[PDB]
Amino acid sequence: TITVSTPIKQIFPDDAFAETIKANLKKKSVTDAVTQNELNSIDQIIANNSDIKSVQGIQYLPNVRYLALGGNKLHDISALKELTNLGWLNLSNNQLETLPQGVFEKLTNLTTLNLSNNQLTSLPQGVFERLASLTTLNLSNNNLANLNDKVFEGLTNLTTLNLSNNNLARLWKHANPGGPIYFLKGLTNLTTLNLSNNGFDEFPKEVFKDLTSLTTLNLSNNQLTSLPQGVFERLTNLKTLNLSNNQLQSLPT
Repeated sequence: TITVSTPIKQIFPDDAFAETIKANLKKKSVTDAVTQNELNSIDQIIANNSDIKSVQGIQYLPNVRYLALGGNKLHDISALKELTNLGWLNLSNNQLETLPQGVFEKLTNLTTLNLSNNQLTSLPQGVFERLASLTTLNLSNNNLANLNDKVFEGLTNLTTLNLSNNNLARLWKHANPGGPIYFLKGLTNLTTLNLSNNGFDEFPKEVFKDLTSLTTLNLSNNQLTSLPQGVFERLTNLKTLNLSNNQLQSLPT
């Protein structure tokens, strides 16, 4: 919140981002003063591939609902902590190495979250615990190699989950310290799941035990040598199953 007319360049230190705000407010200069009212009028920002290094100042746009910041150079996103009306957030192709604890604790109206093509390697504890209106989550093309058991707990309305091109193979090996990690518990409404390109070479039967609404499963480009029995019996709504580029041989006898 601002209480007097203030220059845009002042609130929004980053040049690229300042110009963005300028354009959306239809101001001639980035030094033009603006009122909290004018900032309240902004309900979306679409700024892909805009070279934005920081979204500092975005704290003052309380009514943003649709935010597209893909293809920028964002390393920090803590300034979104309080945009509680956010419904769509695309942070793909940035340079996020990590997320703040509780950065999404408040974004309870969020329905789409795209974190793809970053360099995330792990996720904080309770990173998506509040997001109960979330339906789409894209974490593909990161370096995810570790997930906590309760990571996707409370995404009860999640319908699409994309985890391609990561490094989760280890999470599904009996020889894994603490056994396999059942990170898909309770995704009763999930319908599309993409686990391609993770070096999977085995997977227990219990992993997909809750995915009853599942219709599309991509396991292509992994290192699977065989599949277990009982999986298809559970996934009664499964229509598309991609197993290409694996090593499925007929069991040796």
